[PDB]
Amino acid sequence: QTSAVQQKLAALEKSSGGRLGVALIDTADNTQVLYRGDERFPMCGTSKVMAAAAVLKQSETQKQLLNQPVEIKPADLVNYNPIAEKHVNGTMTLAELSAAALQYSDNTAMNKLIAQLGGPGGVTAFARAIGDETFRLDRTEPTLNTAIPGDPRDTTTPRAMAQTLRQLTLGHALGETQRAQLVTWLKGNTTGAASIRAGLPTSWTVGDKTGSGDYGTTNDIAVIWPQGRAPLVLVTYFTQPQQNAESRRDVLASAARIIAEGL
Repeated sequence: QTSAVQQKLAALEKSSGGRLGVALIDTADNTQVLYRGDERFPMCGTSKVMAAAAVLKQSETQKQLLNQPVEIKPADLVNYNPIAEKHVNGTMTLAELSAAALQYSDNTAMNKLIAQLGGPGGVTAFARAIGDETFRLDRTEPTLNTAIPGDPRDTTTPRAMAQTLRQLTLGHALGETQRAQLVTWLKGNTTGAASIRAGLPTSWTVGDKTGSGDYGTTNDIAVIWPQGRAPLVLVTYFTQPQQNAESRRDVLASAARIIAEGL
């Protein structure tokens, strides 16, 4: 059996040409709405939340860690480096790298976070340590966004990523300062205006991280504070059959619009 919410999401998927994954957690009474909730999707840059969070976790015992400068060499630059390119032969702190990765989708910044954790496996080990049994990071930037159909590398499920985002931002997977810092970074994101945020009431406060990759992969994960009610977590993953497909942020906005009904 399916609910009207799931039926609407299925109709959206049908019109879209692609494969849509949605997970909503309503923290008022811990209810969930899932659509392909246990299917794997390429995370693309939504994985940057796990990498930044892992570094935040490290800073709970190394309390000056976020202040540590990291060198940026010309050789470090990859395919999308809006902030890191300002610091070639210079430095960015781990805080600055986190902000750039999360708020500007900077891929060089993500590679520095991955390196700080000892490689993609270090990010995965953090995921396991906070109870995410589904997340896997296998590669660095930019290849972690290849989003090849059937490829299990650099994937997770909408249900798992929603649970993790809830634990990181509303729960206590992180220390108190670290949780607040992650929320601050997500709230100030610059890349999300056409995605989940575009489908929600404008009075609602939103923190999000988008994802983009090949096969027209278009993602967004958000923590949401609706008007006068307990917060929500929403994951919207979308990927398409054609390697060269264009982005479809409108599909994420439409999914958010459906999900917001009644909340």
